[PDB]
Amino acid sequence: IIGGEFTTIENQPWFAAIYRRHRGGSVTYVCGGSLMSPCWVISATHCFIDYPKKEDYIVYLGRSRLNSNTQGEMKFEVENLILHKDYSADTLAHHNDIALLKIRSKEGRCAQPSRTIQTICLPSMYNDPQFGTSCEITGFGKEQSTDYLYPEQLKMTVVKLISHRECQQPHYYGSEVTTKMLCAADPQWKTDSCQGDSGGPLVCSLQGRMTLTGIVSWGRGCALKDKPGVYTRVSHFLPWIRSHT
Ligand SMILES: N=C(N)c1ccc2cc(C(=O)Nc3ccc(CN)cc3)cc(Nc3ncccn3)c2c1
Repeated sequence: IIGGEFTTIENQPWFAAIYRRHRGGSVTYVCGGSLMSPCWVISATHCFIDYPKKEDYIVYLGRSRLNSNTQGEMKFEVENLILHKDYSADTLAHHNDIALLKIRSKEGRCAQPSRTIQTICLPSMYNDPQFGTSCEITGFGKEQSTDYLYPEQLKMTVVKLISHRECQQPHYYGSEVTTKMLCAADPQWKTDSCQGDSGGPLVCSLQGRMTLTGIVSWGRGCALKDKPGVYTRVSHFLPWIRSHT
């Protein structure tokens, strides 16, 4: 996350940290997720499509630093990885970038809600915030496009939703962004999501409720001029979501 502020998991309790074990025993950070229901995390199909075996993934809840056990965290394996069957990727844009992970403990249990571990509510059909709304994103992703390491402590920032009409303009994304996707950014291009933040939450306060409005999906550069973050518009996938859970 370019700019913003470090923060800790008690300020984002639905954020899930998804790692992958490799042959030989090392483990590295993959993408973020959001806790939807006690047994289900939602993220982006692009983070898992090239390594689709459910056994390799580790999920943490209640975790604030990349490389330490925070008090109160819980660790999960994946009972079920569901990718969208119509996912695709173009040169920039990705389609139907949405995945579900049914989580379980070694003992067989789903998440146990607590002060650091909580779900985030889905949106309702046809009702997303108006353009210009301020929303937050959180993740362990890059602090500068040229870094090659992710920060050791969790970060957050705030960005504003951008309309389809503006985001379809020639110097922004043209026809490559569709009505299934939401655009969001900083009017001054100083802060943004970036590589390593994919799959994480875009949380919007709407009618007094916090809502999982988008899923971090893609973007040209990070906090580059007239290049917004682009996010999966969760409200279109409520039919798909309910049927696979
Ligand atoms: N600017 C953004 N809001 C934003 C959001 C998501 C991004 C995802 C990615 C990204 O690469 N995701 C990703 C997509 C598909 C696969 C599997 N082949 C593997 C990985 C890259 C971004 N841009 C970036 N630019 C310079 C340095 C680092 N990253 C992203 C930018």
